Amino acid sequence: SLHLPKYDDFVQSISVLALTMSGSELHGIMCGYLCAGADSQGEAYIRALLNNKKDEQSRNALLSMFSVFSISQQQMNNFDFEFEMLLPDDDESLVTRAQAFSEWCEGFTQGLTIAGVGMEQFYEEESQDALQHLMEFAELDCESLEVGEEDERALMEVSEYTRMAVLRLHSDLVLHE
Amino acid sequence: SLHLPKYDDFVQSISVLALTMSGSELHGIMCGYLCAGADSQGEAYIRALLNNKKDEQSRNALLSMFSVFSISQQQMNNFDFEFEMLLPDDDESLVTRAQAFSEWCEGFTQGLTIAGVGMEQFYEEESQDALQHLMEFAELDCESLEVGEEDERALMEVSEYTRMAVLRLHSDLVLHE
Ligand code: NA
Ligand code: NA
Repeated sequence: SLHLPKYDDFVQSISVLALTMSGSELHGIMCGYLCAGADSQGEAYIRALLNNKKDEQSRNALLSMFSVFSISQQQMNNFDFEFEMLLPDDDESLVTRAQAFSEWCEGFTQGLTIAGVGMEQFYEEESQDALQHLMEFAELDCESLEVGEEDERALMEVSEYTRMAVLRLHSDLVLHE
Repeated sequence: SLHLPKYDDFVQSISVLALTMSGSELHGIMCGYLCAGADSQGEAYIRALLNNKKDEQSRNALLSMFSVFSISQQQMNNFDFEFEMLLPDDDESLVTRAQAFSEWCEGFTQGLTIAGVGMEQFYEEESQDALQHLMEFAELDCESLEVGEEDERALMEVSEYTRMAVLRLHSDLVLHE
């Protein structure tokens, strides 16, 4: 097996960068590049987040983002390894987890786009349907969600749907053209 | 990078088993099992090919078959590795190489069938069309093939179509269960 780091470890490891987005959004962005097979472009994007800074903290942040990118690259490209979305732990609040899920999708869709992939690049119709749903998940209002069984289940379902959809989109893009 | 052994070396390595089929057909079978996710079942098949012999030469034949099965498993499951079909080298006759391609396809479609995969197990229409083409390639007249560039590029094109198709078939099966 091969697993992403704990969510809060990752978040702490990039805190010094004072980024404008969540760990989850950032991971969604990485996975957008990787889904499109724009691996080298993803790496360049991560480098760019340092804005040329060269101190040891910034450097350690870079190494951590690269470790995550490489784990994701392997999970997305090897059927022997389960693909994971970097999201807060299950004991966080429903509202925290739902916002992070939405930001994950926003990052992923933006990543795809910046990597030159939209609706027309997909061979399968299942993929286009899925991209559209991810675009809706990205626009999701986390405050409507209500604590209890129903919405926990709802979040769990859309989260698992998104996880698989990313893998199917990736196969579509990679095995055509 | 990770590559299959040379056709000749593999064929020599299994000659002691006196198999009824060619190296290419056997590799097709292996890939049928792998495409279906029936890895353990394929392994038991390969082991049963020794018909319980335990002598050194038979055991080395088995090691060779397992090495090929494992290389294939990795190529089919890791997008970072190129998938290969085990086919005779270019030097050999056009008829001979067309024959081996056909036997590869026959082996492949038999492997799928044995592992419980036919038309209805595939989610995408494209996969179904591809399987149908592969069944036709298995029943292909190799004598008609005229030594020349037209039929040489004809063979190359269905060979490459088959190579890519196998990967798309696999992704269809794994990503819908
Ligand atoms: Na995987
Ligand atoms: Na591969």
